[PDB]
Amino acid sequence: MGKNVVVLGTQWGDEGKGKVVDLLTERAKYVVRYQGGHNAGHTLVINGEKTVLHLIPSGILRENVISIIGNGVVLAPDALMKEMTELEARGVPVRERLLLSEACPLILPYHVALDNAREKARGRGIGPAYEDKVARRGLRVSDLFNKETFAIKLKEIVEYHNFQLVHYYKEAAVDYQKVLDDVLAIADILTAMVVDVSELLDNARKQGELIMFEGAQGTLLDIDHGTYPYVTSSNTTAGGVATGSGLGPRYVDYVLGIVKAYSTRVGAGPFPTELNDETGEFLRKQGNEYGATTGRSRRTGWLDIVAVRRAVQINSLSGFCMTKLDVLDGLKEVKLCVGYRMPDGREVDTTPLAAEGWEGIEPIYETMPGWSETTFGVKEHSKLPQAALNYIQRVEELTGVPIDIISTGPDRDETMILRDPFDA
Amino acid sequence: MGKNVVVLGTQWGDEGKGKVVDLLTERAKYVVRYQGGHNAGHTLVINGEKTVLHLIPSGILRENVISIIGNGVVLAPDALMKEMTELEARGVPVRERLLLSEACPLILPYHVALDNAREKARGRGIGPAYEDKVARRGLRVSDLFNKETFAIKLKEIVEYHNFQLVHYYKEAAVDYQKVLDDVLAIADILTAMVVDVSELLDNARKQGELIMFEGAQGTLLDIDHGTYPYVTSSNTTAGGVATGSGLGPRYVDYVLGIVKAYSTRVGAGPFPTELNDETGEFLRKQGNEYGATTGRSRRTGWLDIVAVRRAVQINSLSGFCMTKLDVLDGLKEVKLCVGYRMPDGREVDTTPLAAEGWEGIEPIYETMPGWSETTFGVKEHSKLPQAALNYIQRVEELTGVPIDIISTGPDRDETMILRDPFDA
Repeated sequence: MGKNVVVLGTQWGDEGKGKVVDLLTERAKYVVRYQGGHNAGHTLVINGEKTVLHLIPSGILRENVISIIGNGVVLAPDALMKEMTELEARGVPVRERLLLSEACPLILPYHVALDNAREKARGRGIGPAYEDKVARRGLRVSDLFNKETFAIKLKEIVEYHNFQLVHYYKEAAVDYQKVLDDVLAIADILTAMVVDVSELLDNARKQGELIMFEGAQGTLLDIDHGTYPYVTSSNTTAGGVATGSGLGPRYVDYVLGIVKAYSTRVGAGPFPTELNDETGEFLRKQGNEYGATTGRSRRTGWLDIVAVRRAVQINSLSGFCMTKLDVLDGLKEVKLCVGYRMPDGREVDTTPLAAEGWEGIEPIYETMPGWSETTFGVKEHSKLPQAALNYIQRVEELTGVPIDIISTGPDRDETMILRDPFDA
Repeated sequence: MGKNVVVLGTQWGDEGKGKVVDLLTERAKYVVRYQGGHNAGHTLVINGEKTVLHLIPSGILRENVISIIGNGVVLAPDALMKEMTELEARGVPVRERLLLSEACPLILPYHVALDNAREKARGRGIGPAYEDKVARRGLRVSDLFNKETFAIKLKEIVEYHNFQLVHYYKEAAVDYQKVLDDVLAIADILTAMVVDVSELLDNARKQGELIMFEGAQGTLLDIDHGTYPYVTSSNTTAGGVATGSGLGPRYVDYVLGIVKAYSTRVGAGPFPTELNDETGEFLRKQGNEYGATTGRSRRTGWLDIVAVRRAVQINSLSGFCMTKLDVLDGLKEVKLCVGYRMPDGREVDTTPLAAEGWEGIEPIYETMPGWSETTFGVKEHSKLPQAALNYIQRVEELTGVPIDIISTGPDRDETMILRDPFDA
């Protein structure tokens, strides 16, 4: 009997998780998303054909695998329908393969309105949906099973948020009836996918099946443990799997940290190893880190072992998959940040508390030879350049965590699984 | 090397957890609260002397034990200071023994204002504090380390909530300066208690020390998995331990479910085994279930094995501690609810989805002999009445989970630890 595997990003997002979940599902019976919303941006490339997923889990392209959107995921019905319809217009029989938790909150248009108004005052609507959830004033998939009381609950919530939208934000009121109409048009599609996820997952273990759990975003964006206030609206660590799916918490068997070979952040927040130079532009170009829209070009920098150590700790990582190793190809030297020099001159090897702050940190690096022979194109471990093998080894040494999977390109086949994480 | 132990309520609260955490700490090095606020109501009786704790963890009366308020706990500074000062006026050197996470949100008076206004429209301020947390608009202990920027952040948040309080709720504006003044008077006391909790807990495992985690409230009040919408503002299951403390999620070693020998709920929500008869009043009297204020007299009912099975599943319980067994003393017969008869006549042994609803359930009982010889006064397992031993056995059989600890009164010594949960 093997181990459930939780796959999550160890850094500040964009670690290249989608590819890894898809490659590893081939084995699994269930793939379960357990937190966040429709902003995963998880990219699969199979025989050169690209798929992008934001909401639907990254096992959806695999036969005989059941994908589940667990309760920890906030669900925009319009977004789910769009992804469903587009996968379906391709070969992918989504409705055969996809189940939903009744406990998923609904993201509706007033959440998008609130989110935008808030941002102006300085995957849309995710935060406001989580907020309504905490207040127990929101809606869930479970509310769709009685359309009459759904309408009554919806009217109350729309009225509530319209007060703020109109009087505080000076924005247009959201039209209750339009919101209702659009939900009613698709309600039966969503309710047909509902199952008792807790019971399914319990039974799965007893049946000898293993579960893959898919996280989005990145460990150091975790609402509690990340770089506060530059964090997201939910927990992103492996500790969310139980509460976000109904899995019993003793059954978090193996935690696979996806660690990109270099660092990125999108938007503001502390970033000790940030490179605002030609090396940084090289990483951005070679790693295709420009994003999709204004202001979402990723900041780039060297791999930060101090920060990664924090992710090892809060996730209890079992092993790593290192991604995008090929991006470093050709660099004369590569660097690992192994310590932080604080403004007072102290040298530390642990991330600072928000109490102290990240301001003014100087990274302390180990510099190592790069490789001119490529890792791109490599599918046999013994054919990796020795300097790349050494880089990998050094990260293992510094973290105490093995690199069990190495990725050298975007395709499912540009990968070496040294130890399959499902093993007993 | 033994097992970290998570102690939590398996039902709808008031399971009698405080006593169990205190009895079991005697062994532990750390005791960690990981969710909720200052409404735990955890009651300790040691050599006949009562202590009530709402916020401070239930290990605080034990020497050589370090108590920690982890990040998942929302913290009202006034409440912490009051509990501290009162324990300290007794023998208890709180400040020697108590650490705080910098990531604890602060509950401030505007949260109390919002909470009350909301309730009118139909442990104060807990929900609104969790809501501000999700929005990343709130304050944390970490914000107290710069008093100048604390003031700026506080002004913004007070202004924001005052708009709603004044214009929507028609209540008085909260006085920013008074809120500030009261926080500044005690800030240094709180910041002095801050430690890197994640690092401490990681090191503790490696050091060979074990950790006790204390939950509040009850499993079926869990925001996701409980009886929605009759649930609390946070997760209450064992799956919150990792995110609420920084413990690595693979290190949830043993989960001890506190299960009261009969059922209670406070306030509204589904309750299949509810007894609105003389048996119910007997349980209320003998179990001291009247609460402390208007509207908090507990509804009482028989032990509900269908519901407890749900708690076994979502918590992955390792074992039970059965509490308040003595309350049943003298009943001619006792009952266990082993199934639910739905309004359509189907008989099921799993809790219904919110999608289906709990309306109209008829409990299906096993009826068993009670005991006239008391369990009260019993401290040797072989001296329990056989009918009580049989009741215990039957709950084990129905749930598949052993009853490892039996409690027969409120005192620390009115207990039989059959298997200590810390064992490897």
